[PDB]
Amino acid sequence: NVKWEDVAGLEGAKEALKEAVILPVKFPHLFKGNRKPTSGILLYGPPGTGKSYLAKAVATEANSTFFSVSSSDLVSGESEKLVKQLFAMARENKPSIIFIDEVDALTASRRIKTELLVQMNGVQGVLVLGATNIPWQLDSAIRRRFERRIYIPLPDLAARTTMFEINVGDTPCVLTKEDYRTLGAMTEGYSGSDIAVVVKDALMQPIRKIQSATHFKDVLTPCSPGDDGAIEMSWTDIEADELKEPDLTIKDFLKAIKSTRPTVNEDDLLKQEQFTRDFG
Amino acid sequence: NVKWEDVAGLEGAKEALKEAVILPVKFPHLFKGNRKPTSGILLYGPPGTGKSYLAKAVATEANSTFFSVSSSDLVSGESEKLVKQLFAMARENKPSIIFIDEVDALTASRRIKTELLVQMNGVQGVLVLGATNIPWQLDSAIRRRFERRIYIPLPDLAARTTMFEINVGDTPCVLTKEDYRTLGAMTEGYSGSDIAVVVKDALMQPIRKIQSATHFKDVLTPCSPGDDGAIEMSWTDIEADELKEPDLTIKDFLKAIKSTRPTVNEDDLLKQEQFTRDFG
Repeated sequence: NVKWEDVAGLEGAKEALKEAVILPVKFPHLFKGNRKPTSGILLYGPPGTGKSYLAKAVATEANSTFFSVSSSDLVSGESEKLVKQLFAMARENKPSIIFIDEVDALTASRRIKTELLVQMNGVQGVLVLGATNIPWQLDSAIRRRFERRIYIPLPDLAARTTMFEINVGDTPCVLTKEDYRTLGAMTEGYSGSDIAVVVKDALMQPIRKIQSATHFKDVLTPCSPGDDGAIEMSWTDIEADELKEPDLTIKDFLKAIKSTRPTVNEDDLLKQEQFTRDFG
Repeated sequence: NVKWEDVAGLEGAKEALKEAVILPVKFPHLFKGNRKPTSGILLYGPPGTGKSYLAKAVATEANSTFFSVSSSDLVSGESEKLVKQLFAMARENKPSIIFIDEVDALTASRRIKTELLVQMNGVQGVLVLGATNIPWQLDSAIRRRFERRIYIPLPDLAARTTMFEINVGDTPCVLTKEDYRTLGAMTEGYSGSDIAVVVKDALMQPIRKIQSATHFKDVLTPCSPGDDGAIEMSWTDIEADELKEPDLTIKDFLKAIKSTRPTVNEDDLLKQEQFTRDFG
């Protein structure tokens, strides 16, 4: 989905991972003696910043193998062994990152928490990135297991532009280069993923219009009851190859943006600012 | 444990894997169109030939990630998910081999068998090597899932020599270069691993002698009741630093070989010769 080449956005973070994650793996011989590399990296920050993609992104650049697992899908009879296998394989596989998403949800589970903490116990070769959107509620112990904390904030007033370019890839449209910028500008305060939902919505407009319509203009494409060829009929009547879906446009996206007020609570985001000052 | 560099032994097999496993991964662009690479490789042959090491060996050379799992340890509440995760990770990780040891033991298990067959279902990127010491008892279906069969026979009248060199590495001794050859020669018909057991035994001799002894000669090291300094006493009396363990020697190994008659049944091995003629 995302390539290191375009992950830049995050200010003082793309960098950190380069140094924190890549630099060691990119020739670790510089880490002999009292120069111990980094054991664990916690990624924490406002929800919907792709932390997951970011992790896979850095890992790929780092040319290490990638093993993710969500705490959610792990806490929710014998999953204690999954964690064993997981580290196991990461262990038995060159340089490897283990991405543990939603570490905060570690605290039918204390077994897992323990298991992990054990598997993390001791551990070069295998990095462990942990993700958390609620870093305070991470267990005192667990938090201790992650040395280098790295903050990953909401998308850059320009990073969004690309993302609009993303969740439309295949999907045909008519957006110009600028238009994405605009759409990026119009989403000040929006979550990198808040985006993707609006774009889902945006995409559905063309067909969504074909449905609720009364008249269709000729060239057939929907239209108003007053127009040059406005024939009162339905899409049901339109030929299998006589239907020209209306084009996608900023309009559509802007309508979406309009009706998709972003999730990130300014007061919430401030609270994460406290963790940075406590464990940054 | 084993490096591709020395795996040669197997006649017309080191080769096959190079071509069967490595050649595709070593630039797969040569496999466009009706040129489909190999889906699954069954390794079958007389027990104790390191098939497991061989698999890891080829995979390493192939520069793919390696994921093993034993059917034994998988058939013996919710392990159905392990297989999912396993392929899952192999899937999400570049070129990768999945090694399924003891496929024969696939036929509380039919769930697994199915699961696997499903996961194998369809599948470039991910090879699957399967190992079996009893290839006939592999399920008709399962066997169908492995296209290229590769036979891996008992060790070469000279391959053994190295292995004797192996299971002694750290362990100090006095074996010359020749002596290993000898030990290799003296194990005609021995299993690559039948070796390792004898060597366990061989290794224990030095201390094993220190124990059962009556007199110790000076320099202290054990000896006969008639000798130049044969003092009637025990190892219990010997000083913490006044004990010279007797040296390891061919003698010891040859005693072992003597008392460690190999497991591979000539008649059994013939039976595997039938599978080669039926599905080779």
